[PDB]
Amino acid sequence: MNIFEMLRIDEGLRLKIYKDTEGYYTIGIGHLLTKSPSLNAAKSELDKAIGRNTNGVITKDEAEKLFNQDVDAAVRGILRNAKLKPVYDSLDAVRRAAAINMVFQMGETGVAGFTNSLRMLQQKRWDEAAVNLAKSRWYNQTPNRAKRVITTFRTGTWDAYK
Ligand SMILES: [Cl-]
Ligand SMILES: [Cl-]
Ligand SMILES: [Kr]
Ligand SMILES: [Kr]
Ligand SMILES: [Kr]
Repeated sequence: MNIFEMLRIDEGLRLKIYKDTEGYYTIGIGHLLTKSPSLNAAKSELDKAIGRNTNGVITKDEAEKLFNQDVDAAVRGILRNAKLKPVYDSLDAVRRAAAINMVFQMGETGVAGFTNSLRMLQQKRWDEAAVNLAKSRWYNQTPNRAKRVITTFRTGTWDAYK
C-alpha cells in the first residue's frame, strides 16, 4: 500500500464529470473542478486543466496525470504550511499518508483547522487523537472514509485498507 493506492480506493476513478459527495463537479480520481453549480463552468475548467477540448470526458491516462499533480500539490501544501509541517515531519511514513489523504480531501486550510487533533498527533497520543478527529463534520458526512483514515492514524498500519 501507498498514498496513491490509498486515495485511489477512497476516491474511485470516473472518466466523465460527476458530482462529488458535496454536489461539486469533479472528474477522475477526486479532482475537484469547480464549486460552481454550472456544468459549463466545470467543462471550462476541465479543458483548461487538460489542455484540449474534452467535451467532459477524459482518458485513464489524463485522470492519472491530474492525480499525480494533485498528490504532489497536497504534499507541497503541507510542507509549506506552518501549522502542518511540524506535525507531518513528526510522523512515521504510514501516518503521513493519512495526513496527505485528509489534505487532498479537505484542503490545507481545512486540515489546519483541526488544532486540537494536530497537537495530539504531534504528541503521539493516538487513541486520544482518533477520538477528537471523529468529533467533526468530516466524520459525520463521510463516516466510512473518515473511519479508514482515523484507524490509519490510530494504528500506524494499513489494516483499514486491507
Ligand atoms: Cl489543474
Ligand atoms: Cl465515506
Ligand atoms: Kr499534518
Ligand atoms: Kr493531519
Ligand atoms: Kr489532523
